[PDB]
Amino acid sequence: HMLRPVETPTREIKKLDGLWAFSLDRENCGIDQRWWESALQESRAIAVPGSFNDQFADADIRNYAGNVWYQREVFIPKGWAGQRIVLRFDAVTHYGKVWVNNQEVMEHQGGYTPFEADVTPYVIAGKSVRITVCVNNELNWQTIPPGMVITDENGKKKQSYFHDFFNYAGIHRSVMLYTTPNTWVDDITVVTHVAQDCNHASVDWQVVANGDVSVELRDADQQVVATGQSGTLQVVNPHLWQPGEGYLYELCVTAKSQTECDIYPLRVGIRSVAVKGEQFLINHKPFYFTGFGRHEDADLRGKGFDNVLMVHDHALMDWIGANSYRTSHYPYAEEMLDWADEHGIVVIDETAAVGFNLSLGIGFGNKPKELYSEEAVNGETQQAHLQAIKELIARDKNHPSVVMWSIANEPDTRPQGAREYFAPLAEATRKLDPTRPITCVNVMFCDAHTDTISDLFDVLCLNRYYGWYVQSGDLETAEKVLEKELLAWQEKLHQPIIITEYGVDTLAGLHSMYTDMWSEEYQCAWLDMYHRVFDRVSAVVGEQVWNFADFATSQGILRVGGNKKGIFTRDRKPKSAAFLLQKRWTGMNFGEKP
Amino acid sequence: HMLRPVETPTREIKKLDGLWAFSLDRENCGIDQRWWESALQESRAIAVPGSFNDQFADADIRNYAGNVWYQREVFIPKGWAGQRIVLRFDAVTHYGKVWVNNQEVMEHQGGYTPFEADVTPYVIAGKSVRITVCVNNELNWQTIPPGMVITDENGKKKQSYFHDFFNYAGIHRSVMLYTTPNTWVDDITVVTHVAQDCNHASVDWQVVANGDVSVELRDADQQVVATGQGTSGTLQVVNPHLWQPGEGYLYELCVTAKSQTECDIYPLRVGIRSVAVKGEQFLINHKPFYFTGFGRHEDADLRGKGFDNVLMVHDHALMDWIGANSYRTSHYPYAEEMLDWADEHGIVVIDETAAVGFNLSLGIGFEAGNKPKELYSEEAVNGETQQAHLQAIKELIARDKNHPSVVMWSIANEPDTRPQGAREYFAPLAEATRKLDPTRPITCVNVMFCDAHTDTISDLFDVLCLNRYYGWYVQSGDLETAEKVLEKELLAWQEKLHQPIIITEYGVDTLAGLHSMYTDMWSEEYQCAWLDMYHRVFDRVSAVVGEQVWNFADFATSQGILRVGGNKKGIFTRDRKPKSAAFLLQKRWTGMNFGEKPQQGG
Ligand SMILES: O=C(O)[C@H]1CNC[C@@H](O)[C@@H]1O
Ligand SMILES: O=C(O)[C@H]1CNC[C@@H](O)[C@@H]1O
Repeated sequence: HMLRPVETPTREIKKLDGLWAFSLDRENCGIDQRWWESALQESRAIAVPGSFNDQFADADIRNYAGNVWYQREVFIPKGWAGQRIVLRFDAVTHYGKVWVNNQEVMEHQGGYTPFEADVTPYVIAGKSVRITVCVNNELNWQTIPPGMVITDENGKKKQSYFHDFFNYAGIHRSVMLYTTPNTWVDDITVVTHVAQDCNHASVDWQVVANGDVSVELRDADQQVVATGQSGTLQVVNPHLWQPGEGYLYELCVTAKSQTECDIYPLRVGIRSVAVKGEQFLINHKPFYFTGFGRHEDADLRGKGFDNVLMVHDHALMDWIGANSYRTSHYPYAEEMLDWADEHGIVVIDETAAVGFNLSLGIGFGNKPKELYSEEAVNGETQQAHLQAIKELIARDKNHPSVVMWSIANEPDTRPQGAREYFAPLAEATRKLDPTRPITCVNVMFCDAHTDTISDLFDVLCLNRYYGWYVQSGDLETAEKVLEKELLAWQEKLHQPIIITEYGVDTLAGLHSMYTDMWSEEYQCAWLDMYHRVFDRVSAVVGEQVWNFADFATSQGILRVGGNKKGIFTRDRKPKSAAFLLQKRWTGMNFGEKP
Repeated sequence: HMLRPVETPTREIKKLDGLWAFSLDRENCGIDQRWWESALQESRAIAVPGSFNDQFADADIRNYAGNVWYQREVFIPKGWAGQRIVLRFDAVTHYGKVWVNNQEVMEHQGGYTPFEADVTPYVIAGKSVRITVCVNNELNWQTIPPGMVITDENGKKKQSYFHDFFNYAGIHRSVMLYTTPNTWVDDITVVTHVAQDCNHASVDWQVVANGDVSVELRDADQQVVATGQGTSGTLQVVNPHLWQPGEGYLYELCVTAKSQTECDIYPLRVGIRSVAVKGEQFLINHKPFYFTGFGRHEDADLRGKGFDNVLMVHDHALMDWIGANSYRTSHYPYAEEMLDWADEHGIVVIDETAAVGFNLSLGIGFEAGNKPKELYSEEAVNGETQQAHLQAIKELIARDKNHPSVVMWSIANEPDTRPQGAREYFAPLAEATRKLDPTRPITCVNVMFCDAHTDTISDLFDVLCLNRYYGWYVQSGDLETAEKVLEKELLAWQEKLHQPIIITEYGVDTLAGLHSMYTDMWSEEYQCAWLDMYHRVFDRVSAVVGEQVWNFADFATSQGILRVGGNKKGIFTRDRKPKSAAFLLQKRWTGMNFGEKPQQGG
C-alpha cells in the first residue's frame, strides 16, 4: 500500500534537512557493535538527498563496496500526540535498515521505490529522536539489478555489474515523517474508460479498514463534477487529459469514522490508452512518441533528486519539442511523474531490471557461462524481479502520464530459460494492471529472427546502434541494415514499434570535415539517417534518442569519462544535434508522425 | 535582532518545497491589479531556493530587469495554537515584498541577509494560507551593490552595474515558518577574552523579550561547566578548550527565557577564541596566523547563487584537500550554513558586505550606458548610499556577530579611493563599524590602481587587504618584470602603513585544457608559473600574513569581450574539476606547517 503523502489534516516534517552524520564501515562491524545505539564516531557531514559517492571528491569513498551508515537527530512535533506517525524513505538505493533509537523500524531491498513504517510506539511527541540507516550497495544475482561481488584473497570487495550507468548509492530521495489520524485512507486505485471523448466513467477501488468512505470528484475550478459513496463508479462529461494540456481533475476521498476523519486528495487524469493493429492510441487517436531515454544523473549529487535540475531539464525538453520520455533502467523520483501529469508528458515507466545479459562490453570477474540457471537468474531472482514490478505498479498506478510499463531492459533472450523466465512475469504484470500495454525493450543482437519473448508483450521497443557498434562509420550500409531489420519486425509481429534508444557518442567540441565518429557532425548525420528510415516504415510510432545528457558510467576503455551519447553535456550544454532535434520535432504536428 | 532558527522546544516547517508559482511582470502592473489576491496567472513552476535566471534556459528570463512574482500555498499546523508564528526569508535577492492572504507583512531591500515578520494575527492554525512574494532585481546608486537601471525608448529596462559577477536574483536561500513561545529569547551577544591560553571570561548579554534569563555553558560532552543569571552582565570563568584553526572546539550556551507561564530555551554555539592585530601579525589566540585559501562565490551551474547542500559538502571536501585554512565571503554575505560549517571545522573566515563596485574605472561589469563623471557625488554614492552602506554593515554584523570563525569584517571591495570624498564617505562607516563590533579587526579591500602612493583611506583600517594582478592586467605576460613591480609595491605598502598584509585576490584567467610550451597567458602552465612567482615574493615580505587565490572556481559574469563565458581565474572549473594549478597549491598549503608562514624555505 503506497500513496504519496500530502499535507492537509495530515502533516509532514521533511527530514532531508541535509547534513546527516555519515561513516563507512570497512570492517563490517557496525551491526555487531550496534552503531545505532550511540552517535557514529569518526563521521562526517553528508547531504541528504544525494549519492554518497561523488560528494567528497574521494576515490576510496566513490568506489566503496560494503555498508555505509547515516544518522540524524530530529525533534518530533509536540502537536502530533495521538496521531499515527509514519517514517517514509522515498528511496534508499539497494538496501536500507532503519533504527529509531534502539528500535528497528523497517528494512527494504530495492533501491528506487518508497518504504515507510508506523513509528507511533517508538517516539513521544516533543522529544528528540535519533534515526540510523544502514545502507548497502551490493548487488548479487537476486537483487534488481543483478551483480556479482568479488573478494580478493586479501579481503577487499570489488563490485561487478552488467549495466552501463554507474552504481551510485546512498539516500537518493526524500526521507520524511508524515502523520495521519488513526482512521486513514491507505490506498486508492482509479481506472478511467473512454470511447469517443464525450461521456466517460471513472471506476474506483479504495481500501481503509478503519472507516467508511465518501468520494467526490472536483475539477480544476474546485467545483464538483460527480460524487459517490469503495468499489465506486462515476460517469462524467467531456474534457480529457491530453498530451497537449494535461487537464487534471482532483478526486478527494474522505474516510469518516465517528471519532476521527481523514481527507486525501488524489489527482486523476481522465483518458484511455490502447494498442490496436500498428497504432498506439491515446484517447482513440494514434500517437507518435518523441523524446529521450533519460537518467537520474547529475554532477555532484549522483542520482540525488533536485528541484532545480528537474525544472531545467523540462525547460530543455520543452524547448526541443519532445512530448515523451522513458524512465530508463530504474523507477524515477515521484515528482518527475507528477510534473508529467500537470504538463501532459507521456512516460514509459520502467523497472530497475537491467543487465540480464552477459554478452555486452558495458559496465565492469569470471562470469557464469549460462545466464538462466541456478548460478544466476534462477527462481529467486524471478520472484525478486516480480516483487519489483509489484512495487513499481503499486506506486505509479494512478498517474495518467504513465502509458506503458516496461518490465526489463535489454535482456539476453537467446538461451532458453529466457522464455521460461519472462512468460510468467509478463502474465503476472498484465493481471497486476490491465489498463496499460506491456513492453520489454529488446537489445540489438536479439534481432527479429532470434528473439524469443516479444510476442508476450503489446509494444515492441528497439535499441538500435547500426553505424555505431556495427558497421562503424558507414551511414549507408547502416541505413540499409536498419531499414531491413524494422521491416522484418513489422512483418513478424504486426505490433507498434518504438525505437526507445538510438544514439552515438559525441565529444562536445569535436568537429570534423570528414564526418567521422565522435564528432558533432556525425551525431547530426547519424540521427538524420535514422529519421529517413523511421518515416518510411508505417509500424514505427515513436522515436526516443539515446540519452538526453552525458552521464557517468564505470571506468572502461569504451567510456571517455562517461557515456557521451548525450544530446546535452552533463553541464546541460547543447551539442549541435540539439538544434537538429528541435527543428524536426517542433516542425511536426503534435503527437503525429511525419 | 537576528537569530539562527534552531529546533529545541521550538519547531520549523521548511517552506523550501521549491515548485512555487512564478511569473514575470513586463507591463509592471502586478502592483496595480493586486496580483497577491488570487492565484498567479500564466505562471510556471520555479524551484526555491535558486536564482530564476538560469532555471528555464531562456535568455529573456535570464536578462530580465523588473519585478518577479513567486506564489505558494501552505497548510499551517494545528498544534501551533498558543505559539507565536514567524515567516522568515533567509535571503530574497535585492528586494522582496510579501503578502499573507492579501496582507503585506514584511519588506526588505538587501539581497543577502535574512528578514522576518511575526505572522500570528493573520494566520489560523489548521487552515491553508497563501504566500505571495514580489522580488525586485534592480540596482540604483543607493542599493548595495550600486548600479544604474537604464530605460530604453520603449520602457524595457537593462541593468548596468560595475562588479564582475552576474547579478543573479530571486529567492536564494531557505524560506521557513517557525514557532516560539510568547516568551522568547530574541537576541544573544557573546564575547570571549583570551589571556595566554589558561583561563577566560565569556561576556554574555542577551535581549530576551519577556523573561528572566539563566545561562548555562556546556562543552562538547554536554556537561555543564558554568552557570549564570541576569538579562546581561553574565561573565563566566573557565579553564578552557580554545576554538582553534583546524579543530574548532565549540562550547554550547543554553539561554533560558522563563516567564511565569511559559519557557523558551535557545542553544547558541560558542567558540572561545581571541583575534587581534598586533604589529604586522594577525594573532589568533595570541599566536601569529598565516591565511591560505580562496575568494569564493555562491555560484553553480543551474541554480545560480541558490544555496545547495551537496555543493557545500563537496566544496569543503576540496578546500580541505587542497590545504586551505581560510576564505573570504567574496562580495556579499554568504548563507549561514557556510559559517556554521566553518564554526564546526575551525575554518577562518573574512566576512564581507555587498558593497562592491564603488568604482567606475574598471572594464569589469556591464557597460550599457554612460557612467557618471564623479563617483563620490550627489548623483552617485551620496549620503544615502552611505546610510544604505551603514545599514548593510549593521545587518551583516547583526547576523554573524557570535560566529567564532569570522575573524574580520570587510567593509567594501576595491572602491576607487583617488577622488576626494572617498574618505568623506568611508571614514564615518569605518568608525561606525568599529562601534558596531569592536572585537574583530576591520578591513577594506584595495584595488590595484590605488597604489601605496595614491590610496587615501587605507589608514582607517586594521589589516591591509590587497588585490593584485601584475603580469595580467598590467605587464601582461612578463613574469620577470611583474616580480619586480609586485615586490616593490608590497615593500612600499609595508613601510607606509606597518599593518598586516593579506593578498585577498591574486589569479589569472585559465582555460582548462589550453596548454603551452611558452607559458602563455590563458594557459594552465601560465597559471602555475604566475602563482609560484607571486609565492616567492610573499615569502620574502614579512608583513604578508595571508594569501587567498582569486577564485576557487570559474563563475558567471555579464557578457563582455574580457569574459570568455564567465571569469576563468578559478583553480577549479565551474563543475569543480581541478586545473593543473590545483596541485600546485596543494603541494604548497599542505607542505607548510598549519597556520604558519613559510620561512622562505622548505
Ligand atoms: O550502448 C549504450 O549506450 C546503451 C545501449 N543500451 C542500453 C543502455 O543502458 C546503454 O547505455
Ligand atoms: O577581474 C577579476 O577577475 C577580479 C578583479 N577584482 C574584483 C573581482 O570582483 C574580479 O572578479
